[PDB]
Amino acid sequence: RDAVICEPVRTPIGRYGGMFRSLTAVDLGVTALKGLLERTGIAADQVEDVILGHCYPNSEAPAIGRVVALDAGLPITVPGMQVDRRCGSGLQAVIQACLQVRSGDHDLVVAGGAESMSNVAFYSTDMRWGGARTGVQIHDGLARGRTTAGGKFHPVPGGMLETAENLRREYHISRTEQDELAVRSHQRAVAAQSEGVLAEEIIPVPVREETISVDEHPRADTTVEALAKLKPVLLKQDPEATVTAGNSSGQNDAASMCIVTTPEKAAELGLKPLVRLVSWGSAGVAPDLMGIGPVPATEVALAKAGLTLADIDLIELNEAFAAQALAVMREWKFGEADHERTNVRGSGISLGHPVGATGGRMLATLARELHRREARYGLETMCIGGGQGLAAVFERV
Amino acid sequence: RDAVICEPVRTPIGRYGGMFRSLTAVDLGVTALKGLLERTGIAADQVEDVILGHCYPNSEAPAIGRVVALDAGLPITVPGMQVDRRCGSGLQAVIQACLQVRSGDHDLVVAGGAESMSNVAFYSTDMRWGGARTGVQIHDGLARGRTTAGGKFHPVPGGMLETAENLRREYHISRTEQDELAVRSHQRAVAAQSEGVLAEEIIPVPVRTEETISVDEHPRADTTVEALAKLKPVLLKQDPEATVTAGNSSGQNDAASMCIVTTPEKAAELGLKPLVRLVSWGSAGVAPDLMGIGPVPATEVALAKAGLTLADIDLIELNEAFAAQALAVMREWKFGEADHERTNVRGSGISLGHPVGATGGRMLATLARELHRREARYGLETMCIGGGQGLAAVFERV
Amino acid sequence: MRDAVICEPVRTPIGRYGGMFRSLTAVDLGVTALKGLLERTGIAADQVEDVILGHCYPNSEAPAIGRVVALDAGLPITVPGMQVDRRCGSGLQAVIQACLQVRSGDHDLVVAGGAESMSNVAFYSTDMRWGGARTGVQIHDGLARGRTTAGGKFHPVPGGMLETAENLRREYHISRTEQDELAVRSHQRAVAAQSEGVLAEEIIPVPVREETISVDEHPRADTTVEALAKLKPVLLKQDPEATVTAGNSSGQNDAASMCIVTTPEKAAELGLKPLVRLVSWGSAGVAPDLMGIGPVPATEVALAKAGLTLADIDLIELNEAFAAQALAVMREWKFGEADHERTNVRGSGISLGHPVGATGGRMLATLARELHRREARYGLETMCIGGGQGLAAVFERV
Amino acid sequence: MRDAVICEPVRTPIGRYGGMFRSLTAVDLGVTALKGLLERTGIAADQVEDVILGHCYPNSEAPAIGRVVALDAGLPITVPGMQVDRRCGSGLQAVIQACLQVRSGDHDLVVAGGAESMSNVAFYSTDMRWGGARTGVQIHDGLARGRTTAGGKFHPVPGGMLETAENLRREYHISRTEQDELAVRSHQRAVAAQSEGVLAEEIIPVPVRTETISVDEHPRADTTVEALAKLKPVLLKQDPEATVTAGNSSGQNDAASMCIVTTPEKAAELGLKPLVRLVSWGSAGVAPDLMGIGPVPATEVALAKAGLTLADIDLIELNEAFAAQALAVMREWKFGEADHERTNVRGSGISLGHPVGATGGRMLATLARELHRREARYGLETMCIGGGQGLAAVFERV
Ligand SMILES: CC(C)(COP(=O)(O)OP(=O)(O)OC[C@H]1O[C@@H](n2cnc3c(N)ncnc32)[C@H](O)[C@@H]1OP(=O)(O)O)[C@@H](O)C(=O)NCCC(=O)NCCS
Ligand SMILES: CC(C)(COP(=O)(O)OP(=O)(O)OC[C@H]1O[C@@H](n2cnc3c(N)ncnc32)[C@H](O)[C@@H]1OP(=O)(O)O)[C@@H](O)C(=O)NCCC(=O)NCCS
Repeated sequence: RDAVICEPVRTPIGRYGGMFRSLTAVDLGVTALKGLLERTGIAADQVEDVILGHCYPNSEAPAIGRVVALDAGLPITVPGMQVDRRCGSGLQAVIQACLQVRSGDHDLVVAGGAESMSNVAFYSTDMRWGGARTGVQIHDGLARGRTTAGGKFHPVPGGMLETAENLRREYHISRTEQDELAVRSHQRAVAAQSEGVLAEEIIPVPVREETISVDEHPRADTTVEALAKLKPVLLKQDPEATVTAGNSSGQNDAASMCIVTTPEKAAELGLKPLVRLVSWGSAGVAPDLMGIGPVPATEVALAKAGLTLADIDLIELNEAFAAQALAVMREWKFGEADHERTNVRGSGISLGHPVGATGGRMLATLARELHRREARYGLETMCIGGGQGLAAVFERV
Repeated sequence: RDAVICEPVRTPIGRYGGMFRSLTAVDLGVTALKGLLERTGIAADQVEDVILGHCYPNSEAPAIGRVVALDAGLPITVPGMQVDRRCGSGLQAVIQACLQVRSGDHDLVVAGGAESMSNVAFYSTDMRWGGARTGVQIHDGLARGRTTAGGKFHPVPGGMLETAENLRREYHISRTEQDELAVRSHQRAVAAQSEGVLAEEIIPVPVRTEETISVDEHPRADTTVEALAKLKPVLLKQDPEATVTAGNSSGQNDAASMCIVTTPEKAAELGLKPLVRLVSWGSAGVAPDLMGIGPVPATEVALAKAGLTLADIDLIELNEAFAAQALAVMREWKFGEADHERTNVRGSGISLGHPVGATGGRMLATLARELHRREARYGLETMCIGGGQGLAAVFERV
Repeated sequence: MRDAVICEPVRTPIGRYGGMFRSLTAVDLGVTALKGLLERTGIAADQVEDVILGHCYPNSEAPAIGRVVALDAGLPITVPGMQVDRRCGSGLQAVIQACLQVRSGDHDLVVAGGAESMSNVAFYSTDMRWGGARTGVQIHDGLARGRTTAGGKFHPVPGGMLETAENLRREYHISRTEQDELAVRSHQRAVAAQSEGVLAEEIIPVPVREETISVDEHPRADTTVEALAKLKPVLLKQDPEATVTAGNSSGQNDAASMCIVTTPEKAAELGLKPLVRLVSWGSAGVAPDLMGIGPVPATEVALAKAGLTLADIDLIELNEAFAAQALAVMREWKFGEADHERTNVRGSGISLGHPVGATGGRMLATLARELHRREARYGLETMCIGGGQGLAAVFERV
Repeated sequence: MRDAVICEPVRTPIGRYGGMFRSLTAVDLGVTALKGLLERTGIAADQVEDVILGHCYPNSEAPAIGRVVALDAGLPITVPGMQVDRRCGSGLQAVIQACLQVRSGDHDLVVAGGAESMSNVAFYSTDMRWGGARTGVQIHDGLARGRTTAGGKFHPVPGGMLETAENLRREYHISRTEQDELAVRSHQRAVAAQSEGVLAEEIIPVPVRTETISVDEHPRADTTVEALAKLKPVLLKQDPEATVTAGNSSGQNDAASMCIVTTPEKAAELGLKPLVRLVSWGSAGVAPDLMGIGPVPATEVALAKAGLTLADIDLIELNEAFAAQALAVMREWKFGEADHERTNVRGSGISLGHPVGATGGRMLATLARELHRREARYGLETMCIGGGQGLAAVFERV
């Protein structure tokens, strides 16, 4: 049977240390989930699982989907869990939810994600048995995880930015090419804001009191010349570095939720199914070239769906970094026109990259922009730390 | 198409701060995975995904399945990921493996779990912005996580054990019977050791001294009801009628479980020996203060979908999180004495240990291998889940 | 048996907690005050026989910090130095120590001083060397933690210093209005002293990267009784009648203090101009939860030693650890509204701040300088001390 | 003015770092030693007027530690106390301070001592107060970190005090054997003193949980040049010609020392037996990288003040932080093999350990008591000081 996506929503995306620095991952997740049940008006015991992507879990919220479920007031009968495939986690939680709906096990599930990167822990694996001999280390959960993701034989000291410079260097991507993508990314998001199509995805959030409904990172005044004045983060290590804060996705706080269900049950509950899952694909690449993950994964998803990238009307590619994104679009042999059907309400550079919540944000816009365009096929894909890719093909209902 | 389970193996299980204490969660999973491929002889490019249950992740190993894959020397073409549903995470990882294999998306994946409770980090949410005004609290991941799993509206200061006491209380469960179970638990494990059946199950783990360890660290031959009665209930100081001790509780432990999830065709094509196939599974939400009873609704869901009853099930694995917890489920299953002879035949949580993430894969290793050994048909694996859940799968022999 | 006289007592400005000197260390600040003291006086660095520094939150960044400040300020390697701790009374303790060492003949000229960077005081743990497996791990704020442990296992004070302030508030029936009035008056005197130009006489301007700072950051031109009334007591939750706030407490701050201690003969030999001499000093112990009354017996000891009474005393620096604390002390002294006219005349801990190690030398700089402008005779410096102590000293104008 | 005599100088046994007193804090040790001293002297607790303790790794578990040891030992709340640090000379410094303020007529009886738990020195961070997102967060071992900071930023020494020992080995052309011979001799005197029952008057035995300990952990009767010859010089990777090993180095250790400082009259009135009086003392600064030669200029200062020469000293205590270091001092002292028999007759830093803050009162224990046992006249106590200082006292038999 088919699994359709209904009402994919998200909180606004906050900056790192910004408007949402007060709220936990659970706080953001609860808000998106209650917001979701509010719009759909569906009984809480219609929900058979809350599966969330969450890339920096800690014991503040074990098996977070169940915690977000209980903290949103859902009955104790609603199960929940946590998944982590880095950047892809949110799509992973949607694909899993589709698998257990299409298989007949479940009729309705919540698939989503929650990340508060402002509150990702520092931690130590040296404090339990003694730091006498070894010394004690305390790691920044964000930084550390970005050098360790490829395992001990595959380290990347400079993390995700080092990988983005790897691609820049491999693919001869100019610094101007990267700042150009960055500015245009901001335009789309600012345009989408003013057009009012973002109120359709966004579950506003109350903070200690004010209620925020706009995203924190997109800037109206962003320009190419302005971006030119920024320092490439790894410029010391690399005279030919290009990747800066301006052409990189930021760190951010958000949550994302959607209903995954069947057409019959959606009809029964008065829901409006936007898209259905067609195919998906997962790929592994070299950790130091992670950014090219979207190419082998997209291949597999398209192949499964018997389509070509030519058959795809709309694309969500996350853009962890301009350089990375440009490397994927180069493989895809893209023209200027293709740019007009890719990330048309923004991307990670302009909207931010609240990692576990990013998969569900691309889904919100992809699903929604498809119905308003009355287009047919949609592709969602993302590079993944440690060297993976993930792509799903969605079809409008 | 079916999803079948091949060569499910595990490490030995070390105690907390014990023999595998210098070994990380990745170390243990790499050993287990490397052992799986060595026995099965499959080319490493045949693996399409490594899905691991892993309950105290940190940035020493993000999306851990991927890291285990790489550190085992698997092609960088092999994806992997990490799942958390507390105790039920090793089976969760299996079920997910079955779903994406039965769906036709994949022909072969690895499902397992990995836990080093010995090396679970200490963490703080106060260092990023500074403790100038608030101070800096550092939490024990193990200790903190027993409080939080039910959220802010369903508080449990004493965690899973406090809920194990609640079951003793609501179910009228005596310490004697609790300790009688633990005793039974050790000599089924200790039996199963001398009978040499753990041999098929276990990937011997080499440690620098260099020795190879191949026997589980917690089982004890000299366990008796009398010796256990001497044990102080952990929550005695708050509770007069308290019964739950270290002796009828599962410990904190270090291990990894690995398993091949594929189709009957692919396994024939690779010379594999499928043991069980997935018949059904179920998940259930219960009260966070009474988590222990989670297997009961979950099992009925799994049984319902299968078209079976608990009579149809010949072999049972229940993780014995606590004796009281386990007895309460068996009391709900209206269990008798002969029912015990089909339940937990190589030991369980109290004797073998409970390395949370790897537990669903130990139970699977036993269920599948013992079903085959006895030429029994149906097996049931089920487990209570911190926070108040239950998961259960029904497996059928091939 | 010679006299001990004090020459050119100076200090840095006093920065706010997390304020204008946050990127500077206890040593940086001490190096500035010392270089300024040598630069004004012109004393040859190899005339300095010891650099004795009161310093309340030492760590291994700067061991025996008087030595480190001496070295980092460019003094020869022949100049010895050390660190002393008696909490708030450390800066005075270091002067009293210098006086003893000079009156005896062992030395002729030393530097006595203090240095605190509360902005940069460490967080620490005594659980991580051998592990928190069995105990758990704490990370302690050296500020907050030191304030509850100061009185030992038999006299713990969970609410720290603020708690002791409240205790003095209750015992002496001290109103919020009163404490807020003292504080307002404290800022007034500081802000005026500043406007009148007298504070620049004490101050060594500090280079901070790039500018030069020469003005105390903590005082406020705009303090009112009405503004103060708005503030919520730190301990209001614990105690409905709590009165101690941010506004009527001393601040946590960054500064350093230094002065020459030498003999009359020696000052004369180098053509230095002594400001005051040590008449007497006393120290005393009180209940740790009543430390704040420490100055009362310490003063009585110092007076009796000196054959004086508080009526012989033209000027008083009594550190305002807390308005509730300063008011209690004066109550034991039975103070007039007129008596405030001779007490803390350019401000104190509440308005200028309380860089704990350095505060003793701040009070001395004021006291000694202001004894000359009024052409008074006797001055008293005294301080309550966490853990329940007091220190007092009588200085006489030369 | 009046004289100052040292009564009943005692210590705890000295424990190895991570050794027998690992479980005890510096306060635990300071209390043990202070109670010992109080019970042995029968003095009334309210007769102590100040507890001045050398303490070289203070943290907020025990602020102004003299007062915490005072209160936790059961002294009245009326007894003041403090902490001093001049690194390795810290415990002598406390004696000298106590002396100054008895001779001044200020106090009639104070306690001077030192206390170190190097087993439990804290881990600390300057990176947790204002946040670590842009810098990261580091946490330092207080011991390891102190190895490089004592000399400030203009006189770096990467390998700390050990490197310093190598520098004195290099410049004085001191052989590995000569070094190791001293170590052996250090150990024989230690063990010999145990057998002769002479230590039983220095030592206050220390109860530890699950028994009473009375004997130092580090001496070993079996020490030989041969055994020592096998050890690898700590810094051989950098220096092909290194000599300094764990065997001819002084160690990291745990102990407290206490003694009484009073007048001759007060002693008599209280039944005390005055052992010695402090003739004079001297301090000095030397180049940080030539740290261990500190005792050479400080001894000459102290001897000069006393009107004595090094010939006039019957007993020398020299803390031997390293063999190479001690020997360089002895060389400058023009020692002959006969001079070795009046120097450190019960062991030294190498055989008993170097519990930094308590070393001073250990040397003082042995020096006072061996001057009475030998019917001699003048003792010299001197030690080098990390950071590049020297400190010495000359005492006289009463
Ligand atoms: C983007 C990132 C590099 C930023 O790091 P950062 O140093 O915190 O950067 P900031 O946002 O503080 O920006 C630095 C400055 O650039 C400024 N800036 C941004 N756009 C600008 C423009 N057009 N002109 C001028 N300045 C600009 C910011 O305002 C900021 O200004 P300030 O320093 O004056 O306040 C980092 O957040 C990041 O990308 N990491 C997460 C993503 C990642 O590593 N990988 C995950 C994907 S796999
Ligand atoms: C009292 C104490 C807890 C203050 O906490 P803090 O929040 O870090 O200090 P702050 O400077 O931020 O003051 C807090 C608030 O009170 C306000 N405030 C302080 N003094 C004020 C005054 N005279 N008038 C009006 N408002 C004032 C501040 O503006 C601030 O408000 P804000 O948050 O809106 O900016 C801390 O300074 C303390 O412990 N002091 C005692 C130090 C001590 O024990 N010394 C040893 C003596 S034994």
